[PDB]
This record gives sequence, C-alpha cells and structure tokens, in this order.
Amino acid sequence: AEKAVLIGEKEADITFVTWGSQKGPILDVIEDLKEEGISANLLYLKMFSPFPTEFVKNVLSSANLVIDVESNYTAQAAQMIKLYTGIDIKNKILKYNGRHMTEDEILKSAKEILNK
Amino acid sequence: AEKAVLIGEKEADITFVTWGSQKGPILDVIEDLKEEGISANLLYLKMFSPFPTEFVKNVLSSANLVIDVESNYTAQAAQMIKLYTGIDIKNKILKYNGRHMTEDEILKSAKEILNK
Amino acid sequence: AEKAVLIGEKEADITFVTWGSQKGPILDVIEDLKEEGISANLLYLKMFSPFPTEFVKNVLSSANLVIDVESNYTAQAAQMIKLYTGIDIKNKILKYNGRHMTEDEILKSAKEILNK
Amino acid sequence: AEKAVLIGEKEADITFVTWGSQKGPILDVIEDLKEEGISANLLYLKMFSPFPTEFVKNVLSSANLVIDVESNYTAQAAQMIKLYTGIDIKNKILKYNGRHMTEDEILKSAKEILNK
Repeated sequence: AEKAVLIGEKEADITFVTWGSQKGPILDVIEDLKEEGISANLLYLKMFSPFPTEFVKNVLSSANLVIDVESNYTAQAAQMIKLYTGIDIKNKILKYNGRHMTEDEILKSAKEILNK
Repeated sequence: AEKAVLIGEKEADITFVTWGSQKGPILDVIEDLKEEGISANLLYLKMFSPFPTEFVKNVLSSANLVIDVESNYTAQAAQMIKLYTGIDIKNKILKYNGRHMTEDEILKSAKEILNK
Repeated sequence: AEKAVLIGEKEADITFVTWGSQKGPILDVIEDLKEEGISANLLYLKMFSPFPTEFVKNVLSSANLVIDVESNYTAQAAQMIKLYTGIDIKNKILKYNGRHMTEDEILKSAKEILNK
Repeated sequence: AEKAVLIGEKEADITFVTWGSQKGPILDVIEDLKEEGISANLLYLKMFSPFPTEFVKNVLSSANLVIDVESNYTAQAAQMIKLYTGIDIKNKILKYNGRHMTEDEILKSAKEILNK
C-alpha cells in the first residue's frame, strides 16, 4: 500500500473511494456519520506514490533546460477501478452544479445511497 | 518506468515535465518545435501507475456498499519533484488568464525560455 | 449584447454555445469546418459583462480590509439556457476522460452530431 | 445589483470578494468569525446575471443545430476589479496545494490578514 490506503475500519457500512482533493471532505463526512452510528471507511488512491525519485533525478540532472508545465486532472476513480479490477461501483457522488458538494450535501447523498 | 516515462529523444534542447491533461498539448508543441530545428522531450509523470489491482480488488470485493466520489487535482509537478529529488526547476508554464495556454502560446513561452 | 455575442454568420450549419475557457478551441474548430464546406457560428455567453464598475468601486472604496478569494466554475451552459429560455439543447460536447477534448476531437464530435 | 450583491453588513472588519463556487465556503467563514466577534461581509460577483433571455432565445430559436460545449473558468476576481475600477486588492486567498482551502484554513488566513 504505497499506492492505495484504506483509512478507517476494515468493515464499514459505507466504503468511500476517492483520490486527490476530495480526501479531506470525505474524512469529515466519516466523522459526522459516527455521530449517527454509521461507520464508513475510505479507500484512498494515491497519485504519484511511491515517487520515481531515481528515474526523475537522472533524467533532469542531465537536461539542458527543464520547463515544468502546470497541469490538472478530473475523474471518477470508478472508471479506472473497473478497467483494472472488473468491479463496477454503481453508486457515485458527482460534482453538483459547478462545484464539489458540501460536507452536508455529501452526507445527505451518502445516507440516501445507504438507504436505497 | 511504470511510473514516469521519457518521451522523445534522450538529449534535447528543452525537457518538458508534466502529468495529467497537458500531455497532449505538449506532444504537439514538440512536433511544432522540430519544424524550427528545436528538439524537445517530455518527462511524463504517471498518476495511478502501476495500479494497485490486487489491493483495490480485495478491499472492494468484501465491502457492503461502495460510493465513488468524483474528484480533481491541480499542480505544478515542480513542487513534488523538488521534494523528492532536490532539483528545483526554475522555468514554468502556468495557466494563463483562467485557461490552459494554447499550443501557440506554449510554443511562444517555450522559445522565450530557451532564449533567456 | 453586452452579455452574449454571436460570432460568425447569422445562419450556420452548426451553432456552438459556450462561455469561459473553451471559446478559443471552438473558434478554431469553426475555421477547420470551413475547409470542409461546413459553416458554424458561436453564441458566446459573457461572464461578468458589462461589469458593475460603480457598484464594486463604491463597496471596496470604503472597506476596512478586502480579501479576494480565488475561485472557479464548471458548467454546461445548457442548464441555465433551459432555465431562462425554455430551449433544451439536446446535443453536447462534454469533457473527455479528465480533460477538455482536443480540436480534432471536438471537430469529430461536431460532424458526428451534424450527421446524426 | 443584478450583477453584484453585498451580502452581510455594510461595514465589516473584513470584506471578502468572490464569484462562482467559493461563495458557500466564504459564507460559513463569515458565521464562524461572528463567534470570535469579527464581522465580515461578502461582495459576490454574479456570472451570467441578469441573463440575456431574449437575445439567446432569438439566436437559438432559429438555429439548424445547436451544440452546447461544456466549459470552465478559474480566476482571482482581483484582476478584473483592478481593470475596471482601479482598486488593487492586495490580500488574497489562493488555492492551497492542488485544492481549495478548507473553511478552517480560510478562517486561519483571514485572521492572519486581519492581524497583519
């Protein structure tokens, strides 16, 4: 698990999956759920871990001129999870009207999904 | 190099570094540069490679209920490269007025940096 | 039309609608289409136009301390167009696997939609 | 003020400025500040308001084929505020390591700026 970590309890009512920036929002929703007696854990996929230190170091160390190009990525981890493992996660929490959902909105959807 | 790949020629006038969505734009700037007799290569950092297939499979396979949470990430690879390798890339191409730059804009900045 | 502008010819085979950062990519797809004898225009929705200069000036001019908070927005203009005008645009070009589409990809989808 | 609204009290210790998705996060930071006896208001710049209903309706109503193109925008409102009004907001809360800041982080920076 240099590449993915399961945060929380092994068994849980809900297993969230995310990567990147939504980690913190989910971890708070986990704490709020405990208050209602609902358990949840988080499978967190790490982006650049473990880092290729030696490889990057030996490429850049001999370069004439290096230009870092600012970049970004948006995704549901479900697509790549399905690709690699064959599991198709049917439930998802997507962005809501041009922004990520709030913790209260995430909590809301999460319970809805639980009760579905 | 399951984690980073150097695309193009080992030696080049310019070594671009990126990850995620700007890969394709850079690769075209590489082709445009050749036209002016400028060589460039691309150190591309891969996000979820190699994927933790077995680990993810065994977490999700026993879960009661899985909820994938759509997410995103924005970054200059320079920060993490410096953290891990100690190399501080001084030249960068950032987002320009609320969007990624165009290929022509990237080409422009790239030559400016070359001639600096 | 301080708030929306129609760029190109009044009548066209395809009318693109966008706002924000995809303006430039569309305008190039327009030029590529001409090469194949396909006409296209662009209804461009402007974000902060005309700007509330006087109102903003008189709020900020008397403030003790101002803190600008960097922000963002992601959307299909179709939702708000439907809300306001009742027109439901059925065809759309969405983001493709974690990035905006390339001009060639946009061109491709555009022709597909034309021929549908 | 179909185009910008000042939410909260006219006078305040801190005047936040934002647009788009960070509206909700700021409004909560406002409530948290009250708890410490700090007042704050929010100058909120509206994106597509008032909407050009008639103009859009009459363009799209006669179109052969309409294709909505999903788009996005990232910005500090400071740039355009300076352009239009000549006020240069010196204090800012930017994105922190690849994500928007949390409410606690925003609260933190806000107080730091207050005490600077």
